[PDB]
Amino acid sequence: AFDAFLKIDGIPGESSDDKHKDWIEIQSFAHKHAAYEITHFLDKASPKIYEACCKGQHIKEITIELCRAGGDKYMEIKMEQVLIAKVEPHGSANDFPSEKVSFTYGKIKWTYTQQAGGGNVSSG
Amino acid sequence: AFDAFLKIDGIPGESSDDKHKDWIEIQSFAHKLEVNHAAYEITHFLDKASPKIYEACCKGQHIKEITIELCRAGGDVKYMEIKMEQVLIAKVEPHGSANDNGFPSEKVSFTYGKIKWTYTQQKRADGGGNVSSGWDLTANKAI
Amino acid sequence: AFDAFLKIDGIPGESSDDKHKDWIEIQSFAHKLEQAERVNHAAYEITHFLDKASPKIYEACCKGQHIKEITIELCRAGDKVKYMEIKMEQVLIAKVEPHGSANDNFPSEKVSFTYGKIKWTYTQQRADGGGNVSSGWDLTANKAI
Amino acid sequence: AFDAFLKIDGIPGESSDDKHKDWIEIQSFAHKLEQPAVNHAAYEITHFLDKASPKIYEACCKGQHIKEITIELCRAGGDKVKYMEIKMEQVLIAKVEPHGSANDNFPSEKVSFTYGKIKWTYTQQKRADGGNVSSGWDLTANKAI
Amino acid sequence: AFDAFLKIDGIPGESSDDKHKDWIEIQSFAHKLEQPVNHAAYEITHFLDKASPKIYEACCKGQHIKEITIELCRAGGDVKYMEIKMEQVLIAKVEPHGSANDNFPSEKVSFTYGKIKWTYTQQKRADGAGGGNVSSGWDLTANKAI
Amino acid sequence: AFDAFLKIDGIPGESSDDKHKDWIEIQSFAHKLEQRVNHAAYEITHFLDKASPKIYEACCKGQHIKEITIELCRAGGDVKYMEIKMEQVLIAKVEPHGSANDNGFPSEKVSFTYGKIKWTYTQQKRADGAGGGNVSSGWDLTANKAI
Repeated sequence: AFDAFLKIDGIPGESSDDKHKDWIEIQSFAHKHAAYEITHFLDKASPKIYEACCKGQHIKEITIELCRAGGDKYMEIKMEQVLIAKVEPHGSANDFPSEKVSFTYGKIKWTYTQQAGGGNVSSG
Repeated sequence: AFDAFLKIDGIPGESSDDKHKDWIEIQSFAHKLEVNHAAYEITHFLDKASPKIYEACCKGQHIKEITIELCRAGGDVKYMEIKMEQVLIAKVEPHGSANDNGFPSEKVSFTYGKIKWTYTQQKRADGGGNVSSGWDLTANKAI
Repeated sequence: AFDAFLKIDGIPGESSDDKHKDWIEIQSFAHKLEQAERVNHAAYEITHFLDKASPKIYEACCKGQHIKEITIELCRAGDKVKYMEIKMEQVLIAKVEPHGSANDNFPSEKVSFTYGKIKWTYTQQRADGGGNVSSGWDLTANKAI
Repeated sequence: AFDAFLKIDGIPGESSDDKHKDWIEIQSFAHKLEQPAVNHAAYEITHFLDKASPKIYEACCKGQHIKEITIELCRAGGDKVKYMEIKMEQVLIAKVEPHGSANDNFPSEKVSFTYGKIKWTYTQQKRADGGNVSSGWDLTANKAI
Repeated sequence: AFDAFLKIDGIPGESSDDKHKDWIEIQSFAHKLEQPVNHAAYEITHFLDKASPKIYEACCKGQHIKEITIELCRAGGDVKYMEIKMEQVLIAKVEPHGSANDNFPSEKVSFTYGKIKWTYTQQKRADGAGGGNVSSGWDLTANKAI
Repeated sequence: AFDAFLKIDGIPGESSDDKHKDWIEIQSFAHKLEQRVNHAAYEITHFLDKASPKIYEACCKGQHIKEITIELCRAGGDVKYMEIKMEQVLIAKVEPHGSANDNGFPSEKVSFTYGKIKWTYTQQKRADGAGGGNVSSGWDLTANKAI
């Protein structure tokens, strides 16, 4: 299972999942110290994502979670003092069109939940 | 993919779609922002608009506004409208190859001055609304 | 999977097409028109199999032979459904690059064309319309045709 | 693929191998030895985000001097048969870099190690028809081991 | 694909083709010429063969070679369709490449010239062999035609 | 895919081949003689083997090595047809690389800075013996002239 979810504070989403309502569904996540990028389909959050990026709106917090279908969370990435740096909508054949949005920050926190036989291992 | 259509104010197309007669049929679109805004790139199979599109770029014709509409399948189900104003055809790159095994296409880029986005939601098995935003790139302060 | 054709004023080819007499059959084409200083018109790249025209095309580039006129046509496979005619004047072969590989099923060359005048002519064909929508540019005179 | 494992003394890992309990799993490595005009590069590995991940992010951002790190490349052959042993002393975790591409199934990262001493303990097989040829280099004194 | 063969003035090959004894068989060629006349290096790829060691020498030794000719053949007959004759030759760069996955290893060698001549032969049709020998040429030395 | 082998004088290998015992089996070779010729280096890639650890010493050692000879083989016997003897060599750059995904048995890319070289082809006849003799050539870049 992949089951990844992103909550952007300012912008609400369109996911209707069990653990993450009005979140945004993310089909790709990537990192680098520089920026954190994701890919998602064109949906509810996209127009308000552009505003923040162009506004260079100091954005407080963004969080990502990676759960599994079995017992519908194994990883949590938390980043503050965020700023959407760049978003790009593509679309050609097969694809639903998608866009890759990239976030910059001055602080970060990451949290793996190892099975608990390991409890919660975190970093920042 | 989807089912997308484009209206250039100055330059009409030749599609026979119902909701969009003589719009331009578009098979690829791409954009990127930062603000270091870029250009909305659209690709269309060589249509009747091509000759005038070429000249409009060369004439630097200020196109007042263009509208791109992406609709879903099982209907046209419009779900996003990109209305860009103060536009200008910047780079038109017509291409065509035998290995393409498709129609001679052509990518046209557009330097805009104002932009708008409009996500139309669906329902809730019974939902949602028209979430929007825009920039005034000519006064780098939102709408 | 298309049907494309090119004619060079001084250099003929070996097409067997009835309407295209002995023109040059092209297997790929490309162009780019960028941009308040001016507009960035690029070269018309045309790939075609090494043919009877190849030797003369080579010399023309090296000599800097200023050709008068060249034309491109695009037809569909009911055949002869011409849909696009590209005519350029005050032309000059800038670059020509032959290649081969003993793998791809025939060795071909790609010829680039710099011109001084251009003309596009789309023709549309269902109820038994559009005619010939057309355009050009006089880029020696920085004004349109 | 292979069966590779890594031990840093200060920070423990979470692997379950028979031969390597609570180690670090390494999915790629890379190193380079260049003789210009001698010059030593720095050691790369990949491992998943796990229990061991945070204590390096300290040594990266903090710069923690560590005693010894060791890599064991093992063959399959049922019981893992270690065929290469890399031992490095006077270590310092250099730049830490996390990457993840959402089609290699959870985030990953590339850690680079600097050292003052290296070791290579190659172990060969012989079936029924084997050897421990090794070497080392202490770059603190730029000499052999 | 195609069936191409290259004979340079001196170094012979190990090819056993009927039409070209001890020639060089070539699997790929490439050339470019651009009026700013800027010419480029004629390039070929061929396997490592009888010619191979004497090729590496003329490059470092700088040995001036009078003439090289290449012929391009279709399959089903080696009806020829192109003759490249180039005079005043010299090996510029040679690169023997060989891998396991990527085949028989090969070497891509690069040529400069002072004169060049092209000779296309048209397929015998019912109208005739046609252009027979359509040609053109250029003496880079005299920066003029041939 | 060929049958390639390398003889390093100092560092032994682990080939199980009958013609080249405890040699270096080679998976890829590369070279580039340009032109005032701009000579390069001989690159070859192979699996990590019994040669691997003593290769790192020879690189770091600045270790001047006298001779390496490498062979290329056909089938119909394991029949050598190219002998490349590089003289006054030196391991300039060696890069062990592992990746798992496409790295079954990791490999290393070792480059060799030679001072002299000697190519030696051996054409094989399709009759009694190996007609073709031993066409050969060579060069010495220390004194920047031929062999």
